[PDB]
Amino acid sequence: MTYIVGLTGGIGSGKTTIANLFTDLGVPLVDADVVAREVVAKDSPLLSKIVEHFGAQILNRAALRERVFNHDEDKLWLNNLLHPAIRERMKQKLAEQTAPYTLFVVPLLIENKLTALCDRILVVDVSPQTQLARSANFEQIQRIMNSQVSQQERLKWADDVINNDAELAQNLPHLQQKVLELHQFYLQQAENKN
Ligand SMILES: Nc1ncnc2c1ncn2[C@@H]1O[C@H](COP(=O)(O)OP(=O)(O)OP(=O)(O)O)[C@@H](O)[C@H]1O
Ligand SMILES: [Hg+2]
Repeated sequence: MTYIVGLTGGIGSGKTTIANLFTDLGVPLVDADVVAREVVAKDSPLLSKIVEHFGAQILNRAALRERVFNHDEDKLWLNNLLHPAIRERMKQKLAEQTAPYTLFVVPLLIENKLTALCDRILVVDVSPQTQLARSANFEQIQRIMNSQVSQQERLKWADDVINNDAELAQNLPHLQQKVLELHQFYLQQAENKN
């Protein structure tokens, strides 16, 4: 198996930014939001079950998200259908990779208990004030942050941490360096598996 690095981080923390520096090195990426997308694509068996349950009225993703919001009840139904499907499709894509290591980007890696799927956890860390600043509404982001794990909790889960609080203009070169150092370390971790 590819060595698998789960990348996560709270809303607005810079997961995409960091994932991009790894894909710049030619490292493959399995992205949870992309997979979640594939799973309900136009002609897909999941989609057609969603449509039977909700109506053609919905894929209009905004319409479906809208519907979920009603109460935990339809959300439960959808999660019972999609979460296991997304998980399996993730496993598939990861097992298909033949690079020495793969970056597995998952916004809810901890919260949805997908930590068993990766070898090691990379967190992009920033303060809550940074999350709010970068994500800019203030009200809406805060509720998202309330439903995600705390900074401390995310950090206790992390094997590696890259800090993204400083602005890119000044800190990008140090961010790049830290990614090159992790890159070299992950290749070594992949070799050690053999
Ligand atoms: N260190 C940086 N300095 C200034 N802006 C940054 C920095 N890092 C990322 N950003 C910007 O902050 C925003 C959030 O970054 P990014 O998309 O990488 O985070 P994310 O964790 O993937 O976001 P989300 O989960 O909320 O979609 C983007 O607008 C991005 O361009
Ligand atoms: Hg992991």
